[PDB]
Amino acid sequence: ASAYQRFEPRAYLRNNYAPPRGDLCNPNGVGPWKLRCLAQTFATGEVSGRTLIDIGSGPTVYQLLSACSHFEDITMTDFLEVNRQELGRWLQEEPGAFNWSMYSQHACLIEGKGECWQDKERQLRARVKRVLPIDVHQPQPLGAGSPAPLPADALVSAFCLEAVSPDLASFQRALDHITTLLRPGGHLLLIGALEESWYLAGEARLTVVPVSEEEVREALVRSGYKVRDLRTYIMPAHLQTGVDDVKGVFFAWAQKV
Amino acid sequence: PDSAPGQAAVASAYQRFEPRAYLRNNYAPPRGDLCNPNGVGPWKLRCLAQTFATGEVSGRTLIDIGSGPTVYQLLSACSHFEDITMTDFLEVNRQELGRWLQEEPGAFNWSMYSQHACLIEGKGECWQDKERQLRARVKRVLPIDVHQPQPLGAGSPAPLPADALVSAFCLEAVSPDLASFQRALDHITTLLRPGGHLLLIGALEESWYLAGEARLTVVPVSEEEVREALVRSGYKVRDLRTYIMPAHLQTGVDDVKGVFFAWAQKVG
Ligand SMILES: Nc1ncnc2c1ncn2[C@@H]1O[C@H](CSCC[C@H](N)C(=O)O)[C@@H](O)[C@H]1O
Ligand SMILES: Nc1ncnc2c1ncn2[C@@H]1O[C@H](CSCC[C@H](N)C(=O)O)[C@@H](O)[C@H]1O
Ligand SMILES: Cn1c(N)nc2ccccc21
Ligand SMILES: Cn1c(N)nc2ccccc21
Repeated sequence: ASAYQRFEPRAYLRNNYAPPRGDLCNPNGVGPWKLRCLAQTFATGEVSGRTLIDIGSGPTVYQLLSACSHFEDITMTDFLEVNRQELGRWLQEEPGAFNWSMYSQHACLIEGKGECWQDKERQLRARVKRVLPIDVHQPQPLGAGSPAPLPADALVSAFCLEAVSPDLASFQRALDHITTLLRPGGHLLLIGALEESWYLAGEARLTVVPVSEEEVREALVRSGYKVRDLRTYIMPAHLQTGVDDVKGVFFAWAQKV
Repeated sequence: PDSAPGQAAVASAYQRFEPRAYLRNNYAPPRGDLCNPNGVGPWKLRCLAQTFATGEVSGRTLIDIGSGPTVYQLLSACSHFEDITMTDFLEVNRQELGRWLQEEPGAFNWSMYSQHACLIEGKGECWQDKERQLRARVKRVLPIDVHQPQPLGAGSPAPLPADALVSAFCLEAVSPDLASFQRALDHITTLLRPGGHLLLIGALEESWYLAGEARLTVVPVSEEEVREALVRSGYKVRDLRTYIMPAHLQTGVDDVKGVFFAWAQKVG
């Protein structure tokens, strides 16, 4: 964890959400694939309710772009103060906020409701009620007296669990911890890196547990979920850039039984 | 009657036309707000998109008539024509297009329109690709006077005859009266091949608009007058739609009551 104290949000954003990984023009790219997974899942109309919590949001909002129109109360979270501040800058439209508009545009494009990207962002900013500290290693990841409405009707989390866990076991426990935040019959949308061991965020060099699709499937099962959907994106050569060693990205739609 | 005087007044008035003021008056918010699906921006784009989506309007060459400083009218068209000719009476408008073509920062920003076109075309295209294709496909930007029997002049560079014509807010805005309008329509029709298509957008019952210092006269026309002119010019009218300007889009930049869209096909 101490490694995360060197984590630079801007370097992370630049490494993963600016070209080439952040060019959304190519439909075969990872950015479009992720947004498409999220969009399609919400378009089924089976993931719904009043409140949602995003786990380990970091400095990113793309993971909620499709979500925000299904949940009137959204709580975003991260372990790091610097990440929560970077979120603030975007949520409050403060100077030097990250430009997510390519992702907003592409989400509007994929969803196919003819919505302008500005309305999309407006709705996201309006529904994100609070940004809270979190530690998925604690049995109560949000603390004891959290301002967050619990239990949530739905969880989202992207690139967090594998990226903060030393090994499979710690990964499984983290999953158990966040699962307690979710109402029975509720939904989890989980995005993660496949077979990754490290990545860079400026001066920070972080350790990642290398996990497979079957390992992810089994963990979800062991945590008491029914796996509704589990998809893999194999990382093409051109998006393997020296900022990490990720091999693929997985998307899992799980329902707490 | 005699047309020269009226046409001379038009030419004179346009010497004060200010492209930036025009762009801001008509293509920046609220008229340029593409978020409201009931707004005039989305309606125009939809009309053009849907028309091209029939697949009935294709060919190799397209001529946009009186482009002015705008490109929105070509956003859906550019997927269907490899060779596009843009045109305008005013050099300053052609320069404005020059800026956009060169992708200069000082150029007007059409990205809201590009994105929206991509949104309704429903092909998952990013707006940067839409724009890159339009820039690639614009082969020339030429002077034009619709009041001349040969609007492009004698021996123009443009591929003639064209397979398709586009024209937005030009004819009525440069014609002193309906007779002049009809002649202008007759003139541009000589540029279209038999069997080719005209997509025409225009103001209904407009008599004036502002472009900075310039205040310009417009012949007020109705939908029925437009239909009859198209028939009179040798077209079969395939589609003619009317958009009624809502009060909140009537901003004192003009006295437009509505916008027409016409899809017409030249007989032959
Ligand atoms: N012990 C812990 N508990 C919960 N989140 C943690 C954590 N240690 C680090 N994090 C956060 O986990 C994130 C991994 S990076 C991914 C962030 C974002 N959700 C994405 O999709 O890009 C970082 O924001 C990091 O600060
Ligand atoms: N005699 C003439 N022949 C052809 N175009 C003319 C003309 N006199 C003025 N114009 C052009 O007619 C245009 C009307 S404004 C409309 C411009 C653009 N097509 C749009 O949709 O906004 C101006 O650009 C003006 O310069
Ligand atoms: C590992 N990883 C993170 N943390 N963000 C990403 C975006 C695209 C591809 C891989 C990514
Ligand atoms: C008359 N007119 C022009 N010339 N451009 C317009 C855009 C929207 C609505 C009306 C318009």
